[PDB]
Amino acid sequence: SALHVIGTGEVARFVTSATGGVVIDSTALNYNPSLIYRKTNINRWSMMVNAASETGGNAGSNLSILRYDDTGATLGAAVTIDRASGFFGINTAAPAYNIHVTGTAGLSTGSAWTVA
Amino acid sequence: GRVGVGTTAPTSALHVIGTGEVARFVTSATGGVVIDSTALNYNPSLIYRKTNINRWSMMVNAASETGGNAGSNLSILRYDDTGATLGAAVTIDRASGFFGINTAAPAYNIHVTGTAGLSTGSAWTVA
Amino acid sequence: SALHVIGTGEVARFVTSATGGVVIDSTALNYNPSLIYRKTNINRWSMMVNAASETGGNAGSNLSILRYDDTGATLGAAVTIDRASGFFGINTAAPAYNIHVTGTAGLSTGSAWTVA
Repeated sequence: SALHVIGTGEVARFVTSATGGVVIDSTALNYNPSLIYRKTNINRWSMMVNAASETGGNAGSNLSILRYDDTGATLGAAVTIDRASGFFGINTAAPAYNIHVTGTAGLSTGSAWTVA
Repeated sequence: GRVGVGTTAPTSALHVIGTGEVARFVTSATGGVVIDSTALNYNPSLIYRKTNINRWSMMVNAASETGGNAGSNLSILRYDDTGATLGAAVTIDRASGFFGINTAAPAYNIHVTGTAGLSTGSAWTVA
Repeated sequence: SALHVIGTGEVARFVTSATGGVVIDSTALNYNPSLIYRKTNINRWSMMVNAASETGGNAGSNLSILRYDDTGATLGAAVTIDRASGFFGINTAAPAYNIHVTGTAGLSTGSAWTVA
């Protein structure tokens, strides 16, 4: 690639004296900046800002964590956080509550939330 | 100075431009990339931008390290259309591991400020 | 450290002209690619693909957010996302529900999930 670093353990270190470290940017709103984790150069997970249309009011460009199968093919977004609302979706592409889960929910201490 | 890779006009200490796989860091043991800071009050950050405007960041904050693993908590921040912070969508407390959603100071293993939706029912299953 | 960058501000910017960005890769299935956050070069947090073995059917290599103590020693996995199922664990390295929490749960608005 443009930059290819090889090492053992600590491959690269980016040191900030303020707020910074690694910026991942794209040249257009339709291109998704991504941090991609691979093993033996096969996709396993990524965290990226997706291409959901930026329609105003801070909508679009939501944060997604994608999982990939053993061959590197997408299995979908396990987490989607919407930028306009902050709503946190688990197995839910369109979260509609501050936490929104599609499927089952397990809690080791009881069946209810504590009113905080 | 500044080092550009693919740009003759770099704007940070290192500035790399590519198409698709811009940079690949390969480790021959468990490991990878480190984001570090020169002092405890400086915040190592992973920042995502589009067209060089902030959108999201995952960073270690400057909550003070007062002992017993206090301070330096993780936060996932969202940013508005102009690139200004909208706040921490997620805050994870380092000392306790408590996971806050829209909650700056989580006090439960999961702590949500706002609403909660579950497709299958209104109760958690006791695990 | 093969590459060591220090800056005021952003430190390092990686710009993609298509969907893509930064790849953290390993040379073997048992070498875990990691993004490690340090202060003064002491571990504080990481996001990494974990050591669960890839035994087939997308098992193993789950995504973890780890928290470290003030000396840099591992304190725990705050979050683990299962690759084969997408299940989201909080304080649970082997989640068995779409959201699985070990410990307590607090909700500011009430005791129940809304049925979505």
